[PDB]
Amino acid sequence: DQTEKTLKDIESAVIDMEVLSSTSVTQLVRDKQSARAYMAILDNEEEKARKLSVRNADPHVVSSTNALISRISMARAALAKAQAEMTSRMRPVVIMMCGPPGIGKTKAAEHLAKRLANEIRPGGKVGLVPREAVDHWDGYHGEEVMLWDDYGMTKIQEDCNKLQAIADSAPLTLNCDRIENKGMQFVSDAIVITTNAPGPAPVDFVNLGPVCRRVDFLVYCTAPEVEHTRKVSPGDTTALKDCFKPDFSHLKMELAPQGGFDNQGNTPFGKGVMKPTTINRLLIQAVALTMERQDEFQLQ
Amino acid sequence: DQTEKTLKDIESAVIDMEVLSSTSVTQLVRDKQSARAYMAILDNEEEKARKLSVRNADPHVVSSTNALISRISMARAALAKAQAEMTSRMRPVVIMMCGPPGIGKTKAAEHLAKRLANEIRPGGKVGLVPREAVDHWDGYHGEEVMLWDDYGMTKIQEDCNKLQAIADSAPLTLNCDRIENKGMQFVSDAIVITTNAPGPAPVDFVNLGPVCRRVDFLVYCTAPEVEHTRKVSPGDTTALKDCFKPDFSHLKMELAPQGGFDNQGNTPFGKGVMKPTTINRLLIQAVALTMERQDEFQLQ
Amino acid sequence: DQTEKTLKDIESAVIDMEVLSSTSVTQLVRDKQSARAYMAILDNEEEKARKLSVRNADPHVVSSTNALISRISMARAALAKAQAEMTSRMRPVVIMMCGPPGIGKTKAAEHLAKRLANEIRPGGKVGLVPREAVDHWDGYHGEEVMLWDDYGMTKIQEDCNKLQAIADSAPLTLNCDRIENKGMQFVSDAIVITTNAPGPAPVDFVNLGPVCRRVDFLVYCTAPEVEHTRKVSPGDTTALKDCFKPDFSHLKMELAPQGGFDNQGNTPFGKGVMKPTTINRLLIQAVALTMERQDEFQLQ
Amino acid sequence: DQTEKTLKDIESAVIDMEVLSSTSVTQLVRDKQSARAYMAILDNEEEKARKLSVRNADPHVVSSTNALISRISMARAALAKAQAEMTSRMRPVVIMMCGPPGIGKTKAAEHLAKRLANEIRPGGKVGLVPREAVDHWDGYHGEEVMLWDDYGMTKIQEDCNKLQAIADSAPLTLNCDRIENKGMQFVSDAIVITTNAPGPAPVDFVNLGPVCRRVDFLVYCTAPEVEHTRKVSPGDTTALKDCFKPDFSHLKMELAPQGGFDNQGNTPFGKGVMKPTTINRLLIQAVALTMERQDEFQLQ
Amino acid sequence: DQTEKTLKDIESAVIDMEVLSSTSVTQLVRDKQSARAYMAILDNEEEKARKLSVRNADPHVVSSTNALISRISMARAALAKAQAEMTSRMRPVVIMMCGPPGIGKTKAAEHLAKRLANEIRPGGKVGLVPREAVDHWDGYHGEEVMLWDDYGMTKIQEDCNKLQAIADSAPLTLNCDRIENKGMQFVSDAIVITTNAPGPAPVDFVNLGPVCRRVDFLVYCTAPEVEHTRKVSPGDTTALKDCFKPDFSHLKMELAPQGGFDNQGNTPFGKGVMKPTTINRLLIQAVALTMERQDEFQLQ
Amino acid sequence: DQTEKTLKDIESAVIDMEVLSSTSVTQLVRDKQSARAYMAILDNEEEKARKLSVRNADPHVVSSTNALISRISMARAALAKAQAEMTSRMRPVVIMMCGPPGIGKTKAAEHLAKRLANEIRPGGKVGLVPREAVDHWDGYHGEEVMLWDDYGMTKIQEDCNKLQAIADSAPLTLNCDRIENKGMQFVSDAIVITTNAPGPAPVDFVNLGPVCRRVDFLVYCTAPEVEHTRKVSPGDTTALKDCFKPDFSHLKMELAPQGGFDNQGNTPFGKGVMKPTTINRLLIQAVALTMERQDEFQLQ
Ligand SMILES: Nc1ncnc2c1ncn2[C@@H]1O[C@H](COP(=O)(O)OP(=O)(O)OP(O)(O)=S)[C@@H](O)[C@H]1O
Ligand SMILES: Nc1ncnc2c1ncn2[C@@H]1O[C@H](COP(=O)(O)OP(=O)(O)OP(O)(O)=S)[C@@H](O)[C@H]1O
Ligand SMILES: Nc1ncnc2c1ncn2[C@@H]1O[C@H](COP(=O)(O)OP(=O)(O)OP(O)(O)=S)[C@@H](O)[C@H]1O
Ligand SMILES: Nc1ncnc2c1ncn2[C@@H]1O[C@H](COP(=O)(O)OP(=O)(O)OP(O)(O)=S)[C@@H](O)[C@H]1O
Ligand SMILES: Nc1ncnc2c1ncn2[C@@H]1O[C@H](COP(=O)(O)OP(=O)(O)OP(O)(O)=S)[C@@H](O)[C@H]1O
Ligand SMILES: Nc1ncnc2c1ncn2[C@@H]1O[C@H](COP(=O)(O)OP(=O)(O)OP(O)(O)=S)[C@@H](O)[C@H]1O
Ligand SMILES: [Mg+2]
Ligand SMILES: [Mg+2]
Ligand SMILES: [Mg+2]
Ligand SMILES: [Mg+2]
Ligand SMILES: [Mg+2]
Ligand SMILES: [Mg+2]
Repeated sequence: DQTEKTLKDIESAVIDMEVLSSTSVTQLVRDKQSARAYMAILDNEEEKARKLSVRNADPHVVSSTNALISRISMARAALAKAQAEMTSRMRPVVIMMCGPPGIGKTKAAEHLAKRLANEIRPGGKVGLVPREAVDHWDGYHGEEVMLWDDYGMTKIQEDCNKLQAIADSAPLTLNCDRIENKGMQFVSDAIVITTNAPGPAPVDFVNLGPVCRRVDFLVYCTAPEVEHTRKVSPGDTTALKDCFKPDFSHLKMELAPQGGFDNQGNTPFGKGVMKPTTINRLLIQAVALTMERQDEFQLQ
Repeated sequence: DQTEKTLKDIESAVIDMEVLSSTSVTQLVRDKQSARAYMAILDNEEEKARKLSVRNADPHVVSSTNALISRISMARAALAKAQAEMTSRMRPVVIMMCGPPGIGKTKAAEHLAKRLANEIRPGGKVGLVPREAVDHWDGYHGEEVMLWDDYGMTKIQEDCNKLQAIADSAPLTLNCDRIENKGMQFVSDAIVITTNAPGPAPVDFVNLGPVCRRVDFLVYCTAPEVEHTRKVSPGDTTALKDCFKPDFSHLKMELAPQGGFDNQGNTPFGKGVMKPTTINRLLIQAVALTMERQDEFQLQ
Repeated sequence: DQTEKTLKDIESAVIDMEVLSSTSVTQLVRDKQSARAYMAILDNEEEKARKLSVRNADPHVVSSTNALISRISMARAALAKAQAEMTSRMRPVVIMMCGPPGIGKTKAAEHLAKRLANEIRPGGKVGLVPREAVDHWDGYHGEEVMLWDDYGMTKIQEDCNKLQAIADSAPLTLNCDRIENKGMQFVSDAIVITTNAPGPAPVDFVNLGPVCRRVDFLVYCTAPEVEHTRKVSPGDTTALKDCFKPDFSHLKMELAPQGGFDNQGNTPFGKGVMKPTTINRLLIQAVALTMERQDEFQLQ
Repeated sequence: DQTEKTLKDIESAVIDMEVLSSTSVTQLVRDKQSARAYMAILDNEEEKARKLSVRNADPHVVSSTNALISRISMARAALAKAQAEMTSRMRPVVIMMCGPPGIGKTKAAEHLAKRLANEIRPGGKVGLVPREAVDHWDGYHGEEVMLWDDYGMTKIQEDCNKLQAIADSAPLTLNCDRIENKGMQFVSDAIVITTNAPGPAPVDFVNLGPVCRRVDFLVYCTAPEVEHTRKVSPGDTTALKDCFKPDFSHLKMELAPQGGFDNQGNTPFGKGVMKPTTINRLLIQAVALTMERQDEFQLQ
Repeated sequence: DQTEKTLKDIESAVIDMEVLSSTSVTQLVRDKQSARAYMAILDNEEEKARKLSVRNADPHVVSSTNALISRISMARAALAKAQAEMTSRMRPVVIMMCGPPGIGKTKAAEHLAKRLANEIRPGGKVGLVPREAVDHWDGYHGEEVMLWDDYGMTKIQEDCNKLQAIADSAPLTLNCDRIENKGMQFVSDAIVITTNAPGPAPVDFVNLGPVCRRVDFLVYCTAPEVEHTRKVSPGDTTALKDCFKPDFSHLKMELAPQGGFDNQGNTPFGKGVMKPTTINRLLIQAVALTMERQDEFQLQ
Repeated sequence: DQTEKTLKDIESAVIDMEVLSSTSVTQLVRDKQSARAYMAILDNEEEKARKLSVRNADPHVVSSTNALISRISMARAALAKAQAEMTSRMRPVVIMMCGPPGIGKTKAAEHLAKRLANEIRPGGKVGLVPREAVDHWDGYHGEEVMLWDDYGMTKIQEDCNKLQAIADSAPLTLNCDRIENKGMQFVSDAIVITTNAPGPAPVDFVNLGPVCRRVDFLVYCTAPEVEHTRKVSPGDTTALKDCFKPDFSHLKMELAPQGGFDNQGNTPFGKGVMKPTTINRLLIQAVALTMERQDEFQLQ
């Protein structure tokens, strides 16, 4: 087997990456894309050494693989420790879609999320925001984008509290149950949310302003053809199946002023104007805002 | 020796599974039948290796078997990881039977669940939905079909919340008390439910629309001969014992318009009509809908 | 010597048992008596193996016994898995005794439960139902008969919920507080209940019909001599102790039509008549019904 | 060395005792004295074996000693299981002292409890019932006698329910919070209650008769001398000291009819007569009743 | 053989630290800056030893490094023991910023915390206070400044209890979950807090006075231009963002009397007056107070 | 071999200690000072053994050190068993201080605690009692004096329960998390408590008298000059500092009647008179009382 040459190559890779990491850890952690790439490369080298050890029974290969796993673990631990000491995080981009039941919010949100995660980085991931009745985050791995379906189904005050905690630039600790997950932090870039409620928070809620100002895009949706069909021919499934289109052109979307809390233009401070929009335009605006915030956080 | 022959066979099988996983993973997880076959093959190879190891004590044999077990576990973990990060799931098929007490709903539900599980896949398995007194999902193993009896017995609103959560195409994390089951999800293909309440949810409930649209087949059951005999010959066990047939002829079934909530054909949006049905026709329709949805999920 | 032949016999027993299990696991689990007998034989084998291992001291016997107990545990685990995969259980036989205070319902119920447990299976056990202030089932082990000493004392509607849950053929999950007890279900064959209330449920309760149909035998008890003795000469302990009898002749028993809720013969659907009865006749009838149900559940 | 010979001796005793447990499980679990002595000897043997193990240095003797320890552990577990499988328990002897404040019934109750505990078994323990504030029983240790001070106090419905639960011959399970405390029985033999209430339960309580029948000795206590001293010489400490006596002769006690609930001799069924008594007659009668019940249960 | 020479130098440094520690543990404990520098040097040396051990593979270097780290751990444990027995600590300096939402409290607080952490020590760190949903302090590493964002968002009274416990000179033990972190204490020097509430505690609170006196600098903030722009042009993101400045000139700050609880000058024991302040005046005053307290504690 | 001679001398000293303890178990277990001195001597022997092991590690020397540490462990286990088997242990002296907020109670309490610990024994330690947020005692080391601050801040009921449990003369077992700590006894001579609430318990507490009787010294504090200044100059911090003297002469201390619950002299048994006191006078009286209590416990 060509074990010696691959071992030498991975040795060179790990040593050069070790020195590179040791150089400027502070700027590296403030550079999100570079750090993510470095972690991915470390994982690739680790799994490659693991499989190389697995397929060979030579004790020398096993010892070398153990040494390389030791080195890679040390580097990953040092970088993770530097990242935990940070005192700020980027402010995530939050999109919240409100509309009647059965019109297509969930599948549109899935499309938006995948497009965004691809745009931020090739190989980006989508994660799940645990909902009420689950109080820990042990399924979380720090993905680029997060999905939150049925926000406000029941217990909307707790939904507001979670949203205020995570939609911010101040660091945050997350409750976990497993021993090795204690002391985890929320470091995702974007959040997409679907709800049936009339807004982010109730109009009599104490923290109305704090939660409303944290939503970057607040979209209100309808679908006239779906609703008309369901109204005139109840129980007919083929017609309704015909009312939906593969480019989401059945959804009619309006956008509210940044910081609003209903579909009439009211914000906690003044009155603005609603404006029509589509799903491509929303994707373009969201991508632009994400890149802008990323650049300004790098320059911070 | 036959032992080394079986060892070579299982080595070839694990090599085939490894190369299949390495080639493509997203297309494999998007193909539910192929992924399940993959899992079955890996489980059978693991069990055969374990029993063969137990039947002997040769150091070389145990070493080879432990290495093979490690490789099998690695492949299984990789597939599990790929499935955990899916952004969508197939929408389950949900049947809810309402009717007066004592007439035979639970038996019909078990018949339907067995046949459905076998038709979806040879060796289907049916599982249990925890009821309102149990708040954790330990004891769920990703079953093809799930059975849920006494829906709305005391706490119909928590049952409504649970049903809305699980019946969807949005991935979901379940609450479990063991550490090793932490952050697991719901991946079932159908749910069969029996009820004594007038419908899926109260007419004054807030999430009436969201809950009703998620019910695929709403069946209303009666049994006139049984009710007559237990009315005119109370306390007589034998006359009542004689009113049940081994093919469910005693049950008389009506089907409501998809999205309704009562006997008279009312829906949240319109006013449709009822339709007489039988248990076998209902089964054929459920199989047809399950196949349609599975093909669409594989394509999308 | 004795150890060699004993371990050879144990090996033969375990191998033939493994063959039988592999052959007809499903038949066994559907055949209650055979499954119970095989489980008891496995318990005997494990106990004998551990005793023999402890008695002697040398590597050969200890290693052989360890392997044997491991294989026995694997067989028991596979059988338990198959038993947990079932879609149905046998409907338990339920007896409820209602009468005025201080006449001897508890002693009679213990007599009945002991006789029933002995008849269902030589060496059967009797367990306890967590009454009302304990919400967990961590003492439950899967006994033949269950004893419910007070029912409806302080919260009768919660008692009705629990009785509806456990008196069924649908598989059930039990709430437990220990880690190793998570995902436990109810498999007992008979339930004897003593009460101080008018009937199984309040007359205006909402689930009267569901809970009253599930009581096989509803007995109303009295003791005219005891009541006369304590009404004419209050405070006399000697006369009271004189009143009772070792053969339970002091109790007079009436039987209501099945599905009734009071002692006037009323049922939720009709109106029957009351019958006289005794403890021995009750025991004979209950054994007959239990064997009938066991045979019919097995023959499927 | 000598460690051989001694081992033989001690181990023989172990197995010897095992024999008298194997053939007499019913008797040992029936009578508390024999089982208590058996446990005492078993733990003495375990301590002796630990001492020998720490003293000894031969691998063979420590192997034998740990084998003996395992044998002791399994025997103790068997005894515990047989005890936990009981379908009945001995009925407690319950004394209730009804009297106004500032007469000295708490010290009298402690004296009675101590003498009873010594009589029932030498060097017995005395425990405290949870004080209507903790709903769990974590401190409980199965004491011979239980003392309940200030029964009632505006929370007498819950106290009535608790007394009905514990004063019985049916097995009971207690609510706890610790993992190892789950599923705990009740095993005490006598209860002494002191209260200011006018009886065991309110005259309108639903469970009046059931609660009244379980009280063995209901004694109404009065101290005319102390109340006279308070009337004549308020704030006089020397007179306060003078009124009390070391022999409790200052307490005037009326014994109520068996099963009564009032100081006028009223009973839920008839009318009786109050009698005069004292501390020593009460203690003698309690001891006699306890011995009667204990032997009756032992032979059954 | 430079590795041996550097290892000998490290050993000499370890011996120097060992002899230094024995000088006076009590005074070194009293001197916080010296203790922090000593621990920093110790951990840096140990990390260097471990890294150079990882670089090499010969037994000699690893053995020498194990001995050196054993000495290092001995010293670290001795100093930890000395530091754990103290009966007093120093009072942290507490800054609390109160103002309307969205004006820049969190970013100003981050600025202040960074500057103050560097001012206290060259290279000091900032850490995160656990919030109401997280229950354990496993992310705490004894950092020199602490951040607390969103104080009193949901449960203000629990926040008051926590702040009263941590702002004090009495030693405090912190709840945690990992075993090795059982029994660690709070040792930070400064705390920076932001809130939307109108003061440290609600006026009707039982512990108003105890909590108010523990806050050293209470600042009330307002940004009139930001409020004007967001009121006149609701939804104009660029116009609003043009109002924020890199020198925090947009935010106007008034300092309240030591011990006050609102912005009208009121104190629990009287009424004072408000004064104007800025970022740099706050920073200089906080540094002066911190240095004063550190010196006074040193002398004590 | 000087190492062998030193090890033999240490072993002979250990054996002498064992024989002295065995022949004088009662005195060692009773006299607190004797037990502390014995523990310190054993700790010194352990330190010498560890130093000897560092000096040499020959296999014979290793075995000798193993035997020495085994002897020391035997001594520790014997002492622990004797103390656990002890019927009772000396009860501590409680000094509770109450007063307005921010007058200097914590610093005075620390001063008094240090002085007491030094008086009772040279090099006497001081410990911190866990507060409400912590429920485990893993940081307890059997200190001479315990210090408790902010008693009754949030959990006055649970604080009262802990005060009743802790001052009792019966043996008490402490909760702990780590496996070794499990089985931890409480042994300490004095408890100094600083409070903001009036009196040890509220006037309506059912166990008011029982918890008051556990308090030996009850001090009420007032600092009239500090209060007047902070009333007249709310914001002047230097003026506030001017009022505190390094001899604690700014405090005014009153002492309440034995058993009292408030500062007006009222007692459960009547009423009394307050007295002036000072910190040194209180210290001398407390030392006298603790010495008398220890003497009477030892003499028996
Ligand atoms: N783009 C689409 N292509 C095909 N079918 C669609 C599409 N969008 C919606 N549907 C159909 O409409 C159903 C509604 O799906 P969802 O997107 O979950 O609706 P919804 O708006 O989330 O409803 P709520 O508010 O959660 S009750 C789907 O299950 C499909 O049957
Ligand atoms: N197909 C059948 N064959 C034989 N007996 C039957 C059949 N269906 C019902 N029964 C009998 O009728 C009883 C009715 O029980 P279930 O089937 O559980 O009725 P149900 O509709 O679930 O009533 P509820 O709503 O749960 S009270 C059964 O327990 C059997 O004794
Ligand atoms: N078979 C019997 N032999 C001897 N004494 C008996 C017998 N049956 C009842 N007794 C006596 O009568 C009492 C009645 O006790 P229980 O059996 O508990 O009566 P009960 O019907 O359960 O009353 P409730 O409803 O539980 S308050 C017993 O405690 C005995 O003293
Ligand atoms: N025989 C006695 N010997 C010595 N002191 C006694 C005696 N009887 C009463 N006393 C005193 O009387 C006091 C009254 O206290 P308790 O005995 O608790 O009164 P009590 O009857 O319990 O009041 P209640 O009903 O619980 S409020 C005791 O604390 C003793 O000091
Ligand atoms: N100094 C600044 N430099 C640049 N942008 C700023 C600055 N201050 C505020 N902003 C912007 O305004 C937003 C206000 O954020 P925060 O500082 O978190 O406000 P806030 O005072 O904490 O509001 P609350 O109380 O948390 S609702 C920031 O997220 C930035 O987008
Ligand atoms: N002897 C002293 N010398 C110097 N400053 C003192 C002295 N006593 C008190 N002070 C100051 O006054 C403050 C009062 O704090 P504490 O000693 O904690 O008072 P306190 O009695 O504990 O108040 P509470 O009840 O905890 S709110 C201290 O933090 C010091 O700043
Ligand atoms: Mg949706
Ligand atoms: Mg049913
Ligand atoms: Mg009873
Ligand atoms: Mg009393
Ligand atoms: Mg903020
Ligand atoms: Mg204080």
